Amino acid sequence: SFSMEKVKRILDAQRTEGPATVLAIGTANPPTCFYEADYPDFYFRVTNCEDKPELKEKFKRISERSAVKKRYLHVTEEILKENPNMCSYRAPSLDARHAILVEEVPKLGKEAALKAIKEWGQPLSKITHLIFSAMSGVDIPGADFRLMNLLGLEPSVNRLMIYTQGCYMGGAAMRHAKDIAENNAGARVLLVFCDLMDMYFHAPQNRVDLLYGQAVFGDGAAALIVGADPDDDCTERPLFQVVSCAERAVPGTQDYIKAHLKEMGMELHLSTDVPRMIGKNIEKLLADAVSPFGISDWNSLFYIVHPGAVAILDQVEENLGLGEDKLRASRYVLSEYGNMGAASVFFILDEMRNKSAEEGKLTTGEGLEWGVLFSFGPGLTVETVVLLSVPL
Amino acid sequence: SFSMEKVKRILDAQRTEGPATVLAIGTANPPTCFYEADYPDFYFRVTNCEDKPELKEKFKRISERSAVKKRYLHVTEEILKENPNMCSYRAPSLDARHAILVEEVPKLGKEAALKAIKEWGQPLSKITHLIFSAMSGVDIPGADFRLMNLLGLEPSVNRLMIYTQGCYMGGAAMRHAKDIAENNAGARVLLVFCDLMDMYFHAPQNRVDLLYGQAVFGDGAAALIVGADPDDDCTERPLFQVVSCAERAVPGTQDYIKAHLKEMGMELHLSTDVPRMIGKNIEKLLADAVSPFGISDWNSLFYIVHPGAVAILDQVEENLGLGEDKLRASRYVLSEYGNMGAASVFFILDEMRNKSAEEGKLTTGEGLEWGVLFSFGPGLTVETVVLLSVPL
Repeated sequence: SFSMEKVKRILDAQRTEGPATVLAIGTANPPTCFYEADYPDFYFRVTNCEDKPELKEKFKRISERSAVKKRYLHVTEEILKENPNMCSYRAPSLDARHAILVEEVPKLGKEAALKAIKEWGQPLSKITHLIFSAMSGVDIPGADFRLMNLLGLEPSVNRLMIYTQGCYMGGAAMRHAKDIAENNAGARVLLVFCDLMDMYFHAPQNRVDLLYGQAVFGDGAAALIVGADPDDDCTERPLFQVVSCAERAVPGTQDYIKAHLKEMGMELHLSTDVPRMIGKNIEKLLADAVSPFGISDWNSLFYIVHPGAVAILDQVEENLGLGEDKLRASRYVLSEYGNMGAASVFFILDEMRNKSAEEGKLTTGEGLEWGVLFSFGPGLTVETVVLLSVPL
Repeated sequence: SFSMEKVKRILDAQRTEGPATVLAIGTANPPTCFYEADYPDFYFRVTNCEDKPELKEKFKRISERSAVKKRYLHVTEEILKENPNMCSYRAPSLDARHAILVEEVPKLGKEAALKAIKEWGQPLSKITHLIFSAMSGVDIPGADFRLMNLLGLEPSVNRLMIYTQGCYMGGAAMRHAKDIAENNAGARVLLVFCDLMDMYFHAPQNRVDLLYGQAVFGDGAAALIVGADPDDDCTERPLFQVVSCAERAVPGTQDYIKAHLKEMGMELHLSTDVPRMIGKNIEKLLADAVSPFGISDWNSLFYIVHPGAVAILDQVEENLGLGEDKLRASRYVLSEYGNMGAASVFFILDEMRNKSAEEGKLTTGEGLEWGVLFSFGPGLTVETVVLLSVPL
């Protein structure tokens, strides 16, 4: 109990007062922009499948119904010519794909992170934690380690590296950031998502889910700084406050989304019933999250909804009975960027703060006080994050 | 500020008082035991390399100097005959290896977890968090998801899944568990490590690091329940208390440990200078960790030292000037199990509590009050965890 007195001193010192907050957001994308109208022509030519015109028409109809206008993609024609096995279905190409990703993932992560750090305005040495979430590029040491050296973070930065899990990771990694920030006084967390879909590129198949992915998956990186108790003696300023995080595996849906890391790259299996399943469950998930704060009117909230597909946003809008403009920011990111995996919701969060400032709203949350962020991934995992806006 | 009052109620409710504690530990291993004396004969026969007798003698000398007596290995002769490409160097075999691991990783994890849950003595429904750390078996959904269904945890369990990072993950995942447990009143974390080395099995090469791995890497799973503020109204009882966690990337050593996930499996590069590098840095790392508690005599601590190799334990013993019996528990696990990756330190922790009870020591830490746990991995990453024992 002499020792437990010493421990209690340490615990006392580390206490925080307020909730974890997002202090900054920065994003980045691969250079090459692919417009949806032209992608079918590009895709079927570069895979030498122009002799399958019926399949191409089936792909165009999916692309045209996608509500994606354009995407930034790491995979280019030059990369496909340098690595032809990426275009031959099931041919061994994992080594080529990883070679391409192992340097590019941390690199695009740095671009996003630098923008975040710039907004934040504090020295690199104040970053105590780094969380790196990446769909692809599995390597040892990981992208977190590479990013730490690219940025010049302290060698003592506490790191967490999470590979190859899926689109629920936005909400899930935010939960981990929240716990770090709130349990450690002074902690400032750099949270980075970098999702390059190169491993999911394959020659076109007669599979609705593969074609959808080929039409909708986009690339992007987002970085956030998360911390509790913003310091007034510096230019630190909260954008949103993280009130609560919840996660749920929807029973009976294990097989809805599966992806296997194989010699041919990533082998995907994705049910077309995912948007309906989400629509069936969304209201109960929302109610459990915001009922503790007395909220029962769904239209009084601002929304960040992971844009997995346009059907998903429609199902959320419909089953919550939202007004027609409620999901604007979510649809905007789907339109301008496509589905960029876990990074997507933070592109939306970024977009929302900017649109709000631009329109003269009184809060970063479209003028509203309370809001909710939703992430959806395998299998099926749903993240529900309650947010507070900040006044403007 | 109406809303911030509601938030402060939530924050007030979630506060904990004491440090995160390990409430239980359970371990498990693959069925087949391989004795070190016989492994060279097994290894070179089953890979059809008996026509390389000089290389075999070089391997035997490494095995004989390893201080490993036996290991439990998932890779068996039957598996190698069913998947011959595992025996042909650089031949494509990733798909075969993953098939073998995707079910086995969560399965061995369950065996360890069940033992942990049994010791703990509380219902499955009290587990609020699951952290799963696995060297191999990358799959979507992951082993955390599989384990949740195998065990029957609540669908709302908060999950974290960390693949393919290396032996620092023991200390690192403990840090994440500590933050969860201390920031969330009532949280009870199930922390599972399952490390199957199947991806590192290859035909013998004239490479000192590959041969070492082939001689020393073993398989195992360890599960812990971690929580703050043990409840007296139930049979919950702390074994150790987690005082502090620290992490450091040793400058100038990025290339010391590299491993690439490839079509042939895991491609390893490991410097023989790792044990010397650890020995050079260990004292400064220890001093920074326990100086805040006024500790300067290294022999007054109990030790859990990740047994990467016998040279590592020797370098730690020597550069801290430890008495000859200080690292007994660490050497014991290296001897009886080999290097089981991230799970290893918790086998040692388990072993230490048992030996202490058996010998009638007054604490779970060999009768001593303060202790330190060390993890070492890529590149180079060192974890330093300060522990408190519990009286017996």
